[PDB]
Amino acid sequence: SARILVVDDIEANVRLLEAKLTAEYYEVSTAMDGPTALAMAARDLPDIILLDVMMPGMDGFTVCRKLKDDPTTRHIPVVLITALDGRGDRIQGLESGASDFLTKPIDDVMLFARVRSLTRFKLVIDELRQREASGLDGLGGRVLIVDDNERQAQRVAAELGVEHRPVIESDPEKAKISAGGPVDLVIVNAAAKNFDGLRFTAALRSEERTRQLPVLAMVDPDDRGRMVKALEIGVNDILSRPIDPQELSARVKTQIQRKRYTDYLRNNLDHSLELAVTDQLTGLHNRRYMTGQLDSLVKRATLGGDPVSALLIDIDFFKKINDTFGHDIGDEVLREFALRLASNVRAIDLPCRYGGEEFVVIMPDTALADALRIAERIRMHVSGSPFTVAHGREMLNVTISIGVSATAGEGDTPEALLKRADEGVYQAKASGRNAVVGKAA
Amino acid sequence: SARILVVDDIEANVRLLEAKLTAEYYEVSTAMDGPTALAMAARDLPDIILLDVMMPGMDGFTVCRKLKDDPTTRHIPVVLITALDGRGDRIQGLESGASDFLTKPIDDVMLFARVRSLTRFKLVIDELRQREASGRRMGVIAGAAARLDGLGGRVLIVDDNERQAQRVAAELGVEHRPVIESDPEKAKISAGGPVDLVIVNAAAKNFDGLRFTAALRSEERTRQLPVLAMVDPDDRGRMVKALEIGVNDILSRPIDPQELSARVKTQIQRKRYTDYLRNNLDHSLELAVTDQLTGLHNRRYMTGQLDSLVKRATLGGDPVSALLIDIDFFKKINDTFGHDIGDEVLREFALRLASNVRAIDLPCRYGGEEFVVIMPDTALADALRIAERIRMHVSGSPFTVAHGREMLNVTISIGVSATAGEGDTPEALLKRADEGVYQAKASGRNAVVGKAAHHHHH
Ligand SMILES: Nc1nc2c(ncn2[C@@H]2O[C@@H]3COP(=O)(O)O[C@H]4[C@@H](O)[C@H](n5cnc6c(=O)[nH]c(N)nc65)O[C@@H]4COP(=O)(O)O[C@H]3[C@H]2O)c(=O)[nH]1
Ligand SMILES: Nc1nc2c(ncn2[C@@H]2O[C@@H]3COP(=O)(O)O[C@H]4[C@@H](O)[C@H](n5cnc6c(=O)[nH]c(N)nc65)O[C@@H]4COP(=O)(O)O[C@H]3[C@H]2O)c(=O)[nH]1
Ligand SMILES: Nc1nc2c(ncn2[C@@H]2O[C@@H]3COP(=O)(O)O[C@H]4[C@@H](O)[C@H](n5cnc6c(=O)[nH]c(N)nc65)O[C@@H]4COP(=O)(O)O[C@H]3[C@H]2O)c(=O)[nH]1
Ligand SMILES: Nc1nc2c(ncn2[C@@H]2O[C@@H]3COP(=O)(O)O[C@H]4[C@@H](O)[C@H](n5cnc6c(=O)[nH]c(N)nc65)O[C@@H]4COP(=O)(O)O[C@H]3[C@H]2O)c(=O)[nH]1
Ligand SMILES: Nc1nc2c(ncn2[C@@H]2O[C@@H]3COP(=O)(O)O[C@H]4[C@@H](O)[C@H](n5cnc6c(=O)[nH]c(N)nc65)O[C@@H]4COP(=O)(O)O[C@H]3[C@H]2O)c(=O)[nH]1
Ligand code: BEF
Ligand code: BEF
Ligand SMILES: [Mg+2]
Ligand SMILES: [Mg+2]
Ligand SMILES: [Mg+2]
Repeated sequence: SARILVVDDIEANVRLLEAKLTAEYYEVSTAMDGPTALAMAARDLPDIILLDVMMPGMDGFTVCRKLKDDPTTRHIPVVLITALDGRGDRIQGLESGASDFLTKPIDDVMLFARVRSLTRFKLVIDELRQREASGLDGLGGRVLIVDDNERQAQRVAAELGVEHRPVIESDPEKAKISAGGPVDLVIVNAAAKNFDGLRFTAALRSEERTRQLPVLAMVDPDDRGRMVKALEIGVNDILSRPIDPQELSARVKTQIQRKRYTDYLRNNLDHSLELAVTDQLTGLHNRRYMTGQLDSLVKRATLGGDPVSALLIDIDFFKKINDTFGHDIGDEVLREFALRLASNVRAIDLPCRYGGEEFVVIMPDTALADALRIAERIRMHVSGSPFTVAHGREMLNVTISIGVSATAGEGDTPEALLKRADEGVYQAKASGRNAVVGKAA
Repeated sequence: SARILVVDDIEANVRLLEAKLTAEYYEVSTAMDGPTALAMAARDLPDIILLDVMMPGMDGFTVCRKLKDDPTTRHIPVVLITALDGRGDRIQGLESGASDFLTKPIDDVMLFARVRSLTRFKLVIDELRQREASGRRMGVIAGAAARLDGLGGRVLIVDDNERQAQRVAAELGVEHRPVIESDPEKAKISAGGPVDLVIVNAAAKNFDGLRFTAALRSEERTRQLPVLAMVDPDDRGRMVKALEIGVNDILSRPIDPQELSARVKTQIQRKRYTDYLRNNLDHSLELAVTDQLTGLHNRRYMTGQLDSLVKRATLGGDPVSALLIDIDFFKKINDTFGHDIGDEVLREFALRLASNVRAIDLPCRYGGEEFVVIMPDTALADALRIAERIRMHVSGSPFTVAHGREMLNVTISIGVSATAGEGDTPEALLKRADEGVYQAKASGRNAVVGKAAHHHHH
């Protein structure tokens, strides 16, 4: 279910861990030193890396620094597994970019809960990296604090305050609202006294708008069953009470960093979508592009200047087509119709794919009368000679219903102009169909 | 951590189920009949629906049909939970689109394993839906997933027991294209090709069905491939394990053929649904008519439009003007600061151009360092004025570069032209602008030069 790379200088250690992991059905690979481990990671792209710290030559903290400083491996979660228990070493570990730091001998139940947690988050990131494939820092950023322990809430807020923008909130009902705004990370108290920390977190995950929002849980270290539960409901990371400030800073950074990379992918994918100007099926311009143009045209119209007209065209009985002859022939009806349209209207006009079975034509410098004439021309055109696709199907007979509209001086808006044409379409369909109906103020 | 909608006509049943579910931290909502249930689902978009079958009025099978026939709710996995145990009813349930069919009183351990399984798949499909739905709302993506089905479909049967694989392949034969494979080592290879679904024998004798499935999930190339496990029904712990390693659906031995059909249909339709989303988000990113770097229209599109505009002009009708803009010393830039910053100069310039010109105008990337603006219904005087305006904008304030850390001065030279009588052509128009540009660069640079058409004395 995941490819895990195990690194450790004592073979007894590697063999043991390998056994436990392959017993839960992971594909395990191994390495006995730093250089080898870097090479394997670069080459094989494991889902997770489990890493000893003390080793001859290159040690785990360097290996781990190097993993994060290379763009290829940067995304791979690292877990340090080490005989070291000192706090100094723990902090050096997390500061150097590790997702967690586990002291030998490890709790198996915990390790698995944690591996499962990391693979669950890695699903969404990996699919985004694929989508981008077809075509950053952790300081600053706003951190909401949901604790009803005033004093402990204040130290967390004090510590974060130096490099971030912390905000406290004890009322959980309000914390659901604030969570919905521009928040980068939520810190929750799992051991709260006036509400259930985990339940509140579950609520955020369940809700669509906040499901990707990172959550960091403060948990009682002597309560394993509740930590496991937290990882299972969807917590990004766990902090033990009492709260180490340095550890806290390091884990917050890490999460805000990974969060920002995932928004960076989501934002690049939206940006590219925004540049795309055509409709793929039909090769006309898309709705987005038309509305952008319609906005500038209508504005210029209202400030005195060229009136603009709009035609809204809806293909009649377009389902019966798709139902009877299948969607493949439906796509052909739309493709042909698109070409008839484009070629029966001047090049300064702007024909586009508005919706599933709807098309819009924008006619600059055109008042309502000319627009009704243009529409009637187009109508007769589709109803006048059959479609090439209906040739051998004695069942097709493609007609359209058209709604026409024109700007009405200052005060008017694109939304009102398209809504007026929708009233036209509506009226054309109630008359019988295959009809043009205009609609003034 | 998931929103679950529970539907049942006996309140005792709803309360109990609600309790179990809220106790494992799901957000639970409820409904006492069909109509209400349809309404809530349409409105709240639950992650999962748990559904009684026998209810006064509209029953669960109809409710479930309607859920699948509506595009809004189509994607929600439905689990039927029912006092009915008859095989007929089970098959009618799966054929109407349900993900599973559980007979009361339900095994809780199984229910939870199953809910967790569904929420885990729904993460990737949900993210792709979310990107797509954004795309449709923003006005780029169109499409109709209603054209998706689960028939046809290449089914890879990975079984050791030859006799069972043949009975399986026998039954799939009329609606699909099945292919048997007993060597697991080879089945890993075949899995990598054009396969729509893998059927594995969990109770195999010469290899570990589950292990083999884990191997597919582990490997990046096959991780989304649907897998369907044949499992011993009297072994719950191995079913749960199966769902946990990532099996899409479970079939009990001995294999009911109709159940087999129904469930295979569902899994293929699902796989196809996912591919449809991936391919929308990909195909929409392709770039027919615009320039990739700048986002302006490309030369091909411009000339097509410039032909129709100019023709209409020559037959009496609106004059058209053209601006031809050439960035000054654009090599020295590329040479000094590298082509990466050269690309940023063009990208910024493109945005200064597009925003200082009316929407009815048509700005485009003409050549390497050249741009053209087409101005319908515009004579030469107004075009010269527009040109001068644009010039002063680029020269008037410096350009940001090197990650917003360096400032750079950029001038342009512009050539201006306008249609001129019944024998004019686009070719002639652009060549008149070329002369403009050449003259502007000779004068010094950073200048606008217009050129009118001239007939000879005779
Ligand atoms: N009827 C009318 N509408 C007006 C007038 N002034 C502004 N608008 C409208 O408001 C938008 C913004 O004007 P801008 O800020 O000057 O930004 C303008 C301006 O920078 C430039 N531009 C367009 N036409 C002219 C012009 O005739 N003279 C000058 N100097 N600049 C123009 O292009 C930009 C965008 O033009 P648009 O896309 O059309 O979008 C224009 C236009 O729709 C006006 O006097 N009459
Ligand atoms: N943007 C835009 N406006 C349109 C369109 N169709 C008609 N109009 C407007 O409607 C007016 C009258 O069109 P008409 O009644 O067909 O009477 C038209 C038509 O009979 C003829 N005509 C002009 N261009 C063409 C053409 O390309 N093809 C044909 N067959 N006749 C044309 O000249 C007459 C007067 O032309 P105009 O003075 O331009 O005045 C035209 C024009 O302003 C169109 O597709 N796009
Ligand atoms: N997010 C999302 N929403 C969806 C999807 N499919 C349908 N819908 C929504 O449900 C409405 C009806 O879909 P339909 O039953 O397929 O009935 C549709 C369909 O039969 C047809 N249509 C729309 N797009 C296409 C297309 O690309 N090709 C063909 N052949 N037909 C299309 O026109 C009818 C009306 O389409 P719309 O006006 O778009 O109105 C659509 C749309 O808003 C989808 O895949 N994703
Ligand atoms: N009844 C009518 N139909 C109109 C009108 N305007 C546009 N159309 C229709 O839309 C088509 C495209 O016009 P175009 O793209 O500007 O490309 C046009 C245009 O550039 C030119 N053209 C044709 N007739 C005239 C005309 O009367 N005056 C002018 N100035 N140009 C014309 O030839 C091209 C093709 O003309 P068509 O073969 O007629 O094909 C015309 C015509 O079928 C109009 O005012 N009335
Ligand atoms: N297609 C196109 N044509 C352009 C453009 N810029 C100027 N023109 C043409 O040049 C004429 C006078 O432009 P002006 O010297 O800016 O003198 C303009 C200008 O001072 C002002 N104006 C109109 N719209 C705008 C605007 O959007 N922004 C600004 N800043 N001024 C505007 O009103 C005056 C009269 O404007 P018009 O009567 O429209 O007459 C305009 C128009 O036909 C352009 O970007 N695209
Ligand atoms: F050698 Be490891 F750091 F336990
Ligand atoms: F009423 Be349900 F079908 F058990
Ligand atoms: Mg060691
Ligand atoms: Mg539609
Ligand atoms: Mg009942």
